[PDB]
Amino acid sequence: FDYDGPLMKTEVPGPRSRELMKQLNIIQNAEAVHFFCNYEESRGNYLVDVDGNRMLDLYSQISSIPIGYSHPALVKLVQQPQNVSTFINRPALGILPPENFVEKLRESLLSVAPKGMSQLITMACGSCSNENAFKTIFMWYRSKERGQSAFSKEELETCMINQAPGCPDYSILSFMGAFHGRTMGCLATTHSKAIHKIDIPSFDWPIAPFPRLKYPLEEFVKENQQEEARCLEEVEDLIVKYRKKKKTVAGIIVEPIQSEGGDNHASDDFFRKLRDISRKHGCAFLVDEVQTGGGSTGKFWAHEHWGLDDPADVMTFSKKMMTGGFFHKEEFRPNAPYRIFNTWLGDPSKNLLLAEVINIIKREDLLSNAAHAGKVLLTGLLDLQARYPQFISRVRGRGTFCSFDTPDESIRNKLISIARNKGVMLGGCGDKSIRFRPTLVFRDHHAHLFLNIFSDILADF
Amino acid sequence: FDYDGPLMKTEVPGPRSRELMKQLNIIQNAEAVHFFCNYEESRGNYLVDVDGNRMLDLYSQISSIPIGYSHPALVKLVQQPQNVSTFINRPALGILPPENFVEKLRESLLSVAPKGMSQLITMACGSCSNENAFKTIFMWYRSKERGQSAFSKEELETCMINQAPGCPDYSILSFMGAFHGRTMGCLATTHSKAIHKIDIPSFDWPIAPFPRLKYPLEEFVKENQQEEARCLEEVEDLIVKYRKKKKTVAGIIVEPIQSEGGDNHASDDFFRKLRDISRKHGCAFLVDEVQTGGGSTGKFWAHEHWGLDDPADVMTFSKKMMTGGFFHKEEFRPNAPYRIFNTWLGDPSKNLLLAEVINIIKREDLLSNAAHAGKVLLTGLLDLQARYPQFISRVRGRGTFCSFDTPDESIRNKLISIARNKGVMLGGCGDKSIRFRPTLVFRDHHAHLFLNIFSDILADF
Ligand SMILES: *CC[C@H](CCC(=O)O)NCc1c(COP(=O)(O)O)cnc(C)c1O
Ligand SMILES: *CC[C@H](CCC(=O)O)NCc1c(COP(=O)(O)O)cnc(C)c1O
Ligand code: FES
Repeated sequence: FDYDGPLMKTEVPGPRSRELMKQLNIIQNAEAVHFFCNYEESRGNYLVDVDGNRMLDLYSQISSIPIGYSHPALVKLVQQPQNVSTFINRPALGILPPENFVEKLRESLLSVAPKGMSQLITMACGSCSNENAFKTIFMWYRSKERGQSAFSKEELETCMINQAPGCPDYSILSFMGAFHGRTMGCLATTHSKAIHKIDIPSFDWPIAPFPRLKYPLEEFVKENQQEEARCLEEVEDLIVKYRKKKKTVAGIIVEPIQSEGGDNHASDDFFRKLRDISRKHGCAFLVDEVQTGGGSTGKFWAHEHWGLDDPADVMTFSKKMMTGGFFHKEEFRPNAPYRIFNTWLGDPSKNLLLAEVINIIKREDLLSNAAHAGKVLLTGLLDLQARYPQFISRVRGRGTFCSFDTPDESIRNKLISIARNKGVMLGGCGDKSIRFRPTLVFRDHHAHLFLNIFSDILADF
Repeated sequence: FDYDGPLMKTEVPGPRSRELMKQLNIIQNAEAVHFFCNYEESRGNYLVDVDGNRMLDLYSQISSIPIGYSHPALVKLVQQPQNVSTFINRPALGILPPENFVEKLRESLLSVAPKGMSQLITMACGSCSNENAFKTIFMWYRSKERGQSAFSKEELETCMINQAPGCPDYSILSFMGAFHGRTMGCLATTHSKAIHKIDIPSFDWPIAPFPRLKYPLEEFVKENQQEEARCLEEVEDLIVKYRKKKKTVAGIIVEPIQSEGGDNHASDDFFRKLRDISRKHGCAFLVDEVQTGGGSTGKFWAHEHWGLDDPADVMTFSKKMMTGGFFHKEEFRPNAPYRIFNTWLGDPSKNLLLAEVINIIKREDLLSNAAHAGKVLLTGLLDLQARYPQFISRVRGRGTFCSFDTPDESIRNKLISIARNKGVMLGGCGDKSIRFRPTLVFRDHHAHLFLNIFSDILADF
């Protein structure tokens, strides 16, 4: 189920959107709002707004809508009378799970478990996924140190009043350009944009450089090899340095592709070596697939491209997955209950939808489709780069997870704004990059639709 | 719609529950699981399990089910064809809200706004509500320090690498016995149980004593006055002490009644004075109504009992309210977008349900019913206390938000376990307290039902 193409009636945001934006602005800061949407009339790759505009959506609610708007298979789930309870009786999952909790996990998340990770805990978003992944890692690392010994009296007393040794001074190593959420734990590992970080208390945790590749890749083989090697060495130096400061690095967190910080890529070789460094120093390797997970790179999890039997110790997810959570190795299993815990731990209604999402992905061969449609997209971007080097540079991607840079922030926003008025929703990341996050029902013909619109925009820009 | 009473077939957990518990334990630590539930057959005050047991539920998924299981008005919402899109098309609310977003907020959360708070931001749970309330407070504090001037270059650079002055060393003051969530920010303000806190890095923030009242209240007027006065003085000393340490207290967080820490109450006078101390020192007063909010104390928000025109600067909520979020004063409104932000910011499907919940609460006069049924409950508990002083002490409550202590942790768990096998789900809090969190369709005839069952339990104990 999909429309034949975009259809614009007004500038965006249009009159009805601007009116709803003014109403909402009374109650909260609404400057981020792009426009107001008619989700009821939205279908497949097309988002319809309240002014009747119908746009090809290559941003997908910031990479969170897996198989398009109003998918008929999802419609049918909500229509089934047996599913009513799931939507209106939300359980405290940690204590009172529903009968079908394990089976529905088998139909959904367990059927796509990463290699070597038998454990799974669910969470409602990417932030509590990473926060609880951090805690799982701290618990594991302390467990290694104390061995078979019990918690000590001193630890039980001091931990209640936020003091060592009960509350250790351990760290998670993160990368410049990273984004892992905005709760105060996650935020410490985030290094995306100053407006995200400023005025908020943080943690003194080590921050390593993420490789900046030069393009085109075939003209910078040696330079990119040396850049990645410099970054890996600086990661290792930081682990050593923080051990000496007695702020031991318990874990390393990284995105397979840095999203909010500007679609920064690195070679599979780089991630394989980073994983080895993690193991070498006893650091848990935490891979954040909140935005890369769900198939858009051509594999269900982006880390699968690395080709490792032991890719990671913990892996977080959300967005496309409908629910959050994290897979992990058996050895990271909490020793006691009520340590990794909260009221809802996700939502069974989201698991119900996800099981069907995953079924659609497999039956409609959507992983391979993302590789194919992404290849068409990227080929077209490379052509546009060759024809408009004054506006387009550093064209890059994997699957439909693509992007390019513009000369400055102002042109970037202008091109997004023109594209939108011409029927194509694009996203921005970093200071001057445009990014693509198409849903999994985006095909080679949607890529051409976009490419023809953007070609005309560029010609008289 | 409700059953006539409990009906037990087996001990709890029964065979089918124990089997499902074994399956779940492969994938995660499942020791917290009480039993598995048949939500499809649950109605009103009665939770039905997978072994056919039907129990009067006075715990309500840890105080998160507002108007009982399978409420007919909520069933009808899910059955409406126009509501399908809301459940299957989840928006990135911060950028692309649905057409009805503001109106549905008017039907729900804005209709129950606390006094003096015109602003509202939504969140998906209690933990991100408090985390973002903390950040809202830190931003407000720095903003009042810097005035109507720009971010400095030094601040913009240092904040990206987790350093002052971009990342200030400010604090939130919290109370012993408190519980505000388990993400690393929230967890710093939590002082409930050592298993919650141990092995997790924390923040050096001030921790004040919460008053431990003596019962019965009319025999300890002077002693409880002096206990509360001592606590208020210690709060103020801590604010002064942390100002000198250059870890300025930007805000104070408190529950109107401490839940997870053991149902600790204080007088309305105490909270009024705490609010005054907050204002006096320029600290934002953050009231956490995640568990007290939604009517069970006899007012929609528990802080309403205080009778203040200016009760707080910020107020968080979740659980009963379906979605999370927080209300706040206009002056706490963020100056720029993308500071308080995340992908989903709650869920429109939860707002849809909440609008109906609130309509039911008002039309069925459920606030007044909680006061009355709670009075019947508490009167019965006082009678049982008089008859069984060897097992029951410190009977206390407001509305149906009631509790009592037992002599030790072991008897507490034993009485919960006996009660459950006799058809009544009770909750525990603190080390040795039993607590009540009945849904809002708990009537007095349910109170008598409980009191008659438990009275027989105590005679046989
Ligand atoms: C996909 C967009 C979102 C960024 C929005 C923003 O806050 O600026 N990405 C989130 C993200 C998280 C946190 O997930 P959530 O709390 O927003 O649900 C964690 N890890 C990654 C890699 C991303 O992108
Ligand atoms: C209602 C019980 C729940 C405790 C669950 C747990 O984590 O042990 N209360 C949580 C709570 C929060 C955090 O809510 P959430 O993250 O579980 O949604 C915040 N503030 C209060 C007062 C409570 O009790
Ligand atoms: S922190 Fe993840 S839903 Fe609130």
